[PDB]
Amino acid sequence: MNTEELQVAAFEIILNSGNARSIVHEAFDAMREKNYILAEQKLQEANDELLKAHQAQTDLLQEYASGTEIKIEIIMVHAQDHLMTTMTLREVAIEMLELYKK
Amino acid sequence: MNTEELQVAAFEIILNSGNARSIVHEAFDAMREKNYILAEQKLQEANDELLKAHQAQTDLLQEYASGTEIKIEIIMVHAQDHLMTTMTLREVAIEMLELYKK
Amino acid sequence: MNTEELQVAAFEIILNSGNARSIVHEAFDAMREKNYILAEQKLQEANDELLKAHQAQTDLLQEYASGTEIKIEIIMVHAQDHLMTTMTLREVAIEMLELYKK
Repeated sequence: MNTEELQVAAFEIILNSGNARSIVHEAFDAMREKNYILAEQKLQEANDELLKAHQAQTDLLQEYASGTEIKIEIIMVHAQDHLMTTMTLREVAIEMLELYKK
Repeated sequence: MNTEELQVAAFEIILNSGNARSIVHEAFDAMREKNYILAEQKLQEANDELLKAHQAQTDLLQEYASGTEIKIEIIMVHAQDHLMTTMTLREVAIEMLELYKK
Repeated sequence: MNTEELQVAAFEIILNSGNARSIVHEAFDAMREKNYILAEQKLQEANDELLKAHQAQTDLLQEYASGTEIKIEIIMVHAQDHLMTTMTLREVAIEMLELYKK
Protein backbone atom coordinates (compact mmCIF):
# COMPACT_ATOMS: atom_id res chain seq x y z
CA MET A 1 0.00 0.00 0.00
CA ASN A 2 0.26 1.66 -2.29
CA THR A 3 3.59 2.49 -3.81
CA GLU A 4 5.30 -0.47 -2.09
CA GLU A 5 2.46 -2.82 -2.98
CA LEU A 6 2.74 -1.85 -6.69
CA GLN A 7 6.44 -2.33 -6.54
CA VAL A 8 5.78 -5.83 -5.19
CA ALA A 9 3.21 -6.48 -7.92
CA ALA A 10 5.59 -5.19 -10.61
CA PHE A 11 8.41 -7.48 -9.27
CA GLU A 12 6.06 -10.46 -9.02
CA ILE A 13 5.21 -10.08 -12.73
CA ILE A 14 8.90 -9.53 -13.73
CA LEU A 15 10.40 -12.42 -11.70
CA ASN A 16 7.79 -14.77 -12.87
CA SER A 17 7.78 -13.63 -16.46
CA GLY A 18 11.61 -13.79 -16.69
CA ASN A 19 11.37 -17.31 -15.47
CA ALA A 20 8.76 -18.13 -18.12
CA ARG A 21 10.95 -16.51 -20.75
CA SER A 22 14.09 -18.71 -20.35
CA ILE A 23 11.88 -21.67 -20.00
CA VAL A 24 10.47 -20.71 -23.44
CA HIS A 25 14.12 -20.41 -24.52
CA GLU A 26 14.87 -23.93 -23.16
CA ALA A 27 11.94 -25.09 -25.31
CA PHE A 28 13.46 -23.38 -28.37
CA ASP A 29 16.79 -25.10 -27.53
CA ALA A 30 15.00 -28.47 -27.47
CA MET A 31 13.20 -28.17 -30.76
CA ARG A 32 16.57 -27.08 -32.12
CA GLU A 33 17.84 -30.57 -31.01
CA LYS A 34 14.82 -32.45 -32.61
CA ASN A 35 13.76 -33.27 -29.05
CA TYR A 36 10.07 -32.35 -29.30
CA ILE A 37 9.02 -34.05 -26.14
CA LEU A 38 11.34 -31.78 -24.08
CA ALA A 39 10.26 -28.68 -26.04
CA GLU A 40 6.62 -29.44 -25.44
CA GLN A 41 6.92 -30.08 -21.70
CA LYS A 42 9.11 -26.98 -21.23
CA LEU A 43 6.36 -25.14 -23.16
CA GLN A 44 3.97 -26.14 -20.40
CA GLU A 45 6.40 -25.40 -17.54
CA ALA A 46 6.68 -21.89 -18.89
CA ASN A 47 2.84 -21.71 -18.75
CA ASP A 48 2.89 -22.67 -15.11
CA GLU A 49 5.18 -19.81 -14.41
CA LEU A 50 3.64 -17.37 -16.79
CA LEU A 51 0.18 -17.42 -15.22
CA LYS A 52 1.56 -16.51 -11.82
CA ALA A 53 2.59 -13.29 -13.57
CA HIS A 54 -0.71 -13.12 -15.57
CA GLN A 55 -2.79 -13.37 -12.37
CA ALA A 56 -0.61 -10.66 -10.84
CA GLN A 57 -1.55 -8.42 -13.78
CA THR A 58 -5.18 -9.45 -13.67
CA ASP A 59 -5.45 -8.60 -9.95
CA LEU A 60 -3.94 -5.24 -10.73
CA LEU A 61 -6.38 -4.71 -13.62
CA GLN A 62 -9.27 -5.76 -11.32
CA GLU A 63 -8.30 -3.21 -8.63
CA TYR A 64 -8.28 -0.44 -11.22
CA ALA A 65 -11.64 -1.55 -12.55
CA SER A 66 -13.44 -0.93 -9.21
CA GLY A 67 -11.87 2.39 -8.55
CA THR A 68 -8.75 2.12 -6.41
CA GLU A 69 -6.18 4.45 -7.99
CA ILE A 70 -3.04 2.94 -9.44
CA LYS A 71 -0.25 5.32 -10.23
CA ILE A 72 1.81 3.80 -12.97
CA GLU A 73 5.54 4.05 -12.67
CA ILE A 74 8.12 2.87 -15.17
CA ILE A 75 8.68 -0.54 -13.42
CA MET A 76 5.04 -1.42 -13.85
CA VAL A 77 5.26 -0.60 -17.57
CA HIS A 78 8.42 -2.67 -17.81
CA ALA A 79 6.79 -5.52 -15.99
CA GLN A 80 3.73 -5.48 -18.21
CA ASP A 81 5.92 -5.43 -21.24
CA HIS A 82 7.76 -8.37 -19.93
CA LEU A 83 4.57 -10.44 -19.23
CA MET A 84 2.83 -9.72 -22.49
CA THR A 85 5.93 -9.97 -24.64
CA THR A 86 6.76 -13.25 -22.91
CA MET A 87 3.22 -14.42 -23.52
CA THR A 88 3.58 -13.57 -27.14
CA LEU A 89 7.02 -15.30 -27.34
CA ARG A 90 5.39 -18.43 -25.99
CA GLU A 91 2.49 -18.22 -28.42
CA VAL A 92 5.09 -18.06 -31.14
CA ALA A 93 7.08 -20.93 -29.56
CA ILE A 94 3.99 -23.18 -29.62
CA GLU A 95 3.29 -22.54 -33.32
CA MET A 96 6.94 -23.09 -34.13
CA LEU A 97 6.93 -26.43 -32.39
CA GLU A 98 4.31 -27.37 -34.88
CA LEU A 99 6.41 -26.58 -37.98
CA TYR A 100 9.38 -28.20 -36.32
CA LYS A 101 7.40 -31.48 -35.88
CA LYS A 102 7.23 -31.62 -39.69
CA MET B 1 -8.16 15.11 -21.88
CA ASN B 2 -10.42 13.33 -19.41
CA THR B 3 -10.18 10.01 -17.68
CA GLU B 4 -13.34 8.65 -19.32
CA GLU B 5 -12.41 9.46 -22.89
CA LEU B 6 -9.08 7.67 -22.15
CA GLN B 7 -10.75 4.62 -20.62
CA VAL B 8 -12.85 4.31 -23.80
CA ALA B 9 -9.82 4.71 -26.13
CA ALA B 10 -8.31 1.96 -24.08
CA PHE B 11 -11.05 -0.72 -24.30
CA GLU B 12 -11.36 0.19 -27.95
CA ILE B 13 -7.69 -0.67 -28.49
CA ILE B 14 -8.01 -3.75 -26.24
CA LEU B 15 -11.24 -4.84 -27.88
CA ASN B 16 -10.09 -4.49 -31.49
CA SER B 17 -6.69 -5.87 -30.88
CA GLY B 18 -7.97 -8.87 -28.88
CA ASN B 19 -10.10 -9.54 -31.92
CA ALA B 20 -7.24 -9.15 -34.36
CA ARG B 21 -5.29 -11.54 -32.15
CA SER B 22 -7.83 -14.35 -32.31
CA ILE B 23 -7.90 -13.79 -36.02
CA VAL B 24 -4.12 -14.25 -36.21
CA HIS B 25 -4.46 -17.57 -34.37
CA GLU B 26 -7.08 -18.45 -36.99
CA ALA B 27 -4.41 -17.87 -39.57
CA PHE B 28 -2.14 -20.10 -37.52
CA ASP B 29 -4.86 -22.74 -37.39
CA ALA B 30 -5.08 -22.48 -41.21
CA MET B 31 -1.31 -22.96 -41.69
CA ARG B 32 -1.89 -26.19 -39.73
CA GLU B 33 -4.59 -27.36 -42.14
CA LYS B 34 -2.22 -26.45 -44.99
CA ASN B 35 -4.83 -23.83 -45.85
CA TYR B 36 -2.26 -21.30 -47.02
CA ILE B 37 -4.77 -19.04 -48.69
CA LEU B 38 -7.21 -18.95 -45.83
CA ALA B 39 -4.25 -18.10 -43.59
CA GLU B 40 -3.16 -15.37 -46.07
CA GLN B 41 -6.58 -13.91 -45.92
CA LYS B 42 -7.11 -14.04 -42.14
CA LEU B 43 -3.83 -12.20 -41.83
CA GLN B 44 -5.67 -9.49 -43.78
CA GLU B 45 -8.79 -9.54 -41.63
CA ALA B 46 -6.52 -9.37 -38.60
CA ASN B 47 -4.86 -6.38 -40.26
CA ASP B 48 -8.19 -4.64 -40.93
CA GLU B 49 -9.09 -5.17 -37.26
CA LEU B 50 -5.63 -4.04 -35.99
CA LEU B 51 -5.55 -0.80 -37.99
CA LYS B 52 -8.51 0.17 -35.82
CA ALA B 53 -6.65 -0.22 -32.53
CA HIS B 54 -3.61 1.17 -34.25
CA GLN B 55 -5.49 4.29 -35.40
CA ALA B 56 -6.79 4.75 -31.88
CA GLN B 57 -3.25 4.57 -30.43
CA THR B 58 -1.79 6.96 -33.02
CA ASP B 59 -4.50 9.61 -32.30
CA LEU B 60 -3.78 9.35 -28.58
CA LEU B 61 -0.09 10.08 -29.02
CA GLN B 62 -0.90 12.59 -31.78
CA GLU B 63 -3.12 14.19 -29.23
CA TYR B 64 -0.13 13.97 -26.79
CA ALA B 65 2.36 15.31 -29.45
CA SER B 66 0.18 18.39 -29.78
CA GLY B 67 0.32 19.20 -26.05
CA THR B 68 -2.74 17.54 -24.54
CA GLU B 69 -1.81 15.99 -21.15
CA ILE B 70 -2.66 12.31 -20.74
CA LYS B 71 -2.46 10.70 -17.31
CA ILE B 72 -1.62 7.11 -17.88
CA GLU B 73 -3.53 4.41 -16.18
CA ILE B 74 -2.73 0.77 -16.09
CA ILE B 75 -5.47 -0.21 -18.62
CA MET B 76 -3.86 2.04 -21.20
CA VAL B 77 -0.49 0.38 -20.63
CA HIS B 78 -2.38 -2.83 -21.04
CA ALA B 79 -4.17 -1.70 -24.22
CA GLN B 80 -0.87 -0.57 -25.79
CA ASP B 81 0.75 -3.86 -24.89
CA HIS B 82 -2.13 -5.67 -26.63
CA LEU B 83 -1.86 -3.66 -29.78
CA MET B 84 1.94 -3.81 -29.99
CA THR B 85 2.18 -7.48 -28.96
CA THR B 86 -0.69 -8.37 -31.33
CA MET B 87 0.96 -6.43 -34.17
CA THR B 88 4.20 -8.25 -33.54
CA LEU B 89 2.48 -11.68 -33.41
CA ARG B 90 1.02 -10.83 -36.77
CA GLU B 91 4.46 -9.94 -38.19
CA VAL B 92 5.67 -13.35 -36.95
CA ALA B 93 2.60 -14.96 -38.51
CA ILE B 94 3.33 -13.40 -41.97
CA GLU B 95 6.91 -14.69 -41.81
CA MET B 96 5.91 -18.14 -40.65
CA LEU B 97 3.32 -18.48 -43.37
CA GLU B 98 6.18 -18.05 -45.87
CA LEU B 99 8.19 -20.73 -44.05
CA TYR B 100 5.14 -23.10 -44.09
CA LYS B 101 5.02 -22.51 -47.88
CA LYS B 102 8.23 -24.57 -48.35
CA MET C 1 14.15 13.76 -15.24
CA ASN C 2 12.63 16.13 -16.27
CA THR C 3 10.40 16.37 -19.34
CA GLU C 4 12.94 17.29 -21.96
CA GLU C 5 15.19 14.43 -20.80
CA LEU C 6 12.41 11.84 -20.83
CA GLN C 7 11.14 12.89 -24.23
CA VAL C 8 14.74 12.65 -25.53
CA ALA C 9 15.12 9.19 -23.90
CA ALA C 10 11.81 8.09 -25.34
CA PHE C 11 12.75 9.16 -28.81
CA GLU C 12 16.13 7.56 -28.54
CA ILE C 13 14.38 4.29 -27.71
CA ILE C 14 11.76 4.57 -30.51
CA LEU C 15 14.27 5.65 -33.19
CA ASN C 16 16.88 3.02 -32.40
CA SER C 17 14.43 0.24 -31.86
CA GLY C 18 12.48 1.29 -35.00
CA ASN C 19 15.72 0.93 -36.93
CA ALA C 20 16.49 -2.41 -35.29
CA ARG C 21 13.04 -3.55 -36.22
CA SER C 22 13.53 -2.72 -39.86
CA ILE C 23 16.80 -4.56 -39.80
CA VAL C 24 15.19 -7.59 -38.30
CA HIS C 25 12.72 -7.49 -41.20
CA GLU C 26 15.70 -7.34 -43.55
CA ALA C 27 16.85 -10.57 -41.90
CA PHE C 28 13.36 -11.97 -42.59
CA ASP C 29 13.55 -10.90 -46.25
CA ALA C 30 17.04 -12.49 -46.50
CA MET C 31 15.80 -15.71 -44.91
CA ARG C 32 13.06 -15.75 -47.53
CA GLU C 33 15.58 -15.39 -50.39
CA LYS C 34 17.37 -18.47 -49.07
CA ASN C 35 20.28 -16.18 -48.01
CA TYR C 36 21.19 -17.38 -44.44
CA ILE C 37 24.41 -15.43 -44.33
CA LEU C 38 22.92 -12.03 -44.68
CA ALA C 39 20.07 -12.88 -42.32
CA GLU C 40 22.44 -14.01 -39.58
CA GLN C 41 24.51 -10.82 -40.06
CA LYS C 42 21.43 -8.62 -40.12
CA LEU C 43 20.26 -10.23 -36.86
CA GLN C 44 23.56 -9.04 -35.36
CA GLU C 45 23.24 -5.49 -36.68
CA ALA C 46 19.70 -5.35 -35.36
CA ASN C 47 21.24 -6.30 -32.07
CA ASP C 48 23.89 -3.56 -32.36
CA GLU C 49 21.07 -1.06 -32.73
CA LEU C 50 18.70 -2.64 -30.24
CA LEU C 51 21.45 -2.46 -27.62
CA LYS C 52 21.42 1.34 -27.83
CA ALA C 53 17.69 1.20 -27.08
CA HIS C 54 18.07 -1.35 -24.26
CA GLN C 55 20.81 0.84 -22.70
CA ALA C 56 18.58 3.86 -22.62
CA GLN C 57 15.76 1.83 -21.07
CA THR C 58 18.23 0.38 -18.57
CA ASP C 59 19.42 3.88 -17.56
CA LEU C 60 15.83 4.92 -16.93
CA LEU C 61 15.03 1.84 -14.86
CA GLN C 62 18.30 2.23 -12.91
CA GLU C 63 17.53 5.95 -12.38
CA TYR C 64 14.09 4.97 -11.12
CA ALA C 65 15.60 2.29 -8.84
CA SER C 66 17.88 4.89 -7.22
CA GLY C 67 14.85 6.93 -6.07
CA THR C 68 14.55 9.43 -8.95
CA GLU C 69 10.91 10.24 -9.81
CA ILE C 70 9.79 9.65 -13.41
CA LYS C 71 6.34 10.53 -14.71
CA ILE C 72 5.69 8.22 -17.51
CA GLU C 73 3.97 9.59 -20.52
CA ILE C 74 2.29 7.58 -23.27
CA ILE C 75 5.32 8.33 -25.44
CA MET C 76 7.44 6.42 -22.99
CA VAL C 77 4.97 3.52 -22.81
CA HIS C 78 5.06 3.49 -26.58
CA ALA C 79 8.83 3.57 -26.77
CA GLN C 80 9.10 0.77 -24.21
CA ASP C 81 6.59 -1.24 -26.21
CA HIS C 82 8.68 -0.68 -29.32
CA LEU C 83 11.84 -1.76 -27.54
CA MET C 84 10.36 -4.87 -25.93
CA THR C 85 8.36 -6.08 -28.94
CA THR C 86 11.35 -5.47 -31.15
CA MET C 87 13.50 -7.59 -28.83
CA THR C 88 10.85 -10.31 -28.86
CA LEU C 89 10.75 -10.05 -32.64
CA ARG C 90 14.58 -10.48 -32.97
CA GLU C 91 14.25 -13.50 -30.66
CA VAL C 92 11.79 -15.04 -33.03
CA ALA C 93 13.88 -14.84 -36.11
CA ILE C 94 16.96 -16.02 -34.37
CA GLU C 95 14.88 -19.19 -33.96
CA MET C 96 13.31 -18.95 -37.32
CA LEU C 97 16.64 -18.63 -39.01
CA GLU C 98 17.56 -21.87 -37.25
CA LEU C 99 14.38 -23.55 -38.68
CA TYR C 100 15.00 -22.11 -42.10
CA LYS C 101 18.25 -24.06 -42.16
CA LYS C 102 16.84 -27.48 -40.90
